[PDB]
Amino acid sequence: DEFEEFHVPERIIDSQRASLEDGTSQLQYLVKWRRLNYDEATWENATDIVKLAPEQVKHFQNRENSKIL
Repeated sequence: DEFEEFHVPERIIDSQRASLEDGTSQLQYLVKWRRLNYDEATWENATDIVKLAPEQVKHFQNRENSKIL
């Protein structure tokens, strides 16, 4: 199925990959849901955002190696 209509991420702003070492790691990407008149953005697993917003996580992924350029 496709769950991407009203609740959809606009793009990534930052990432938070915390290694656990117990057998896995905590990967989370900061996303900004829409723009809204004011603003709105939180943290979500980079795995879900990859499937939920693969185009954004990809553009965000390649950006991780680019500090405003």
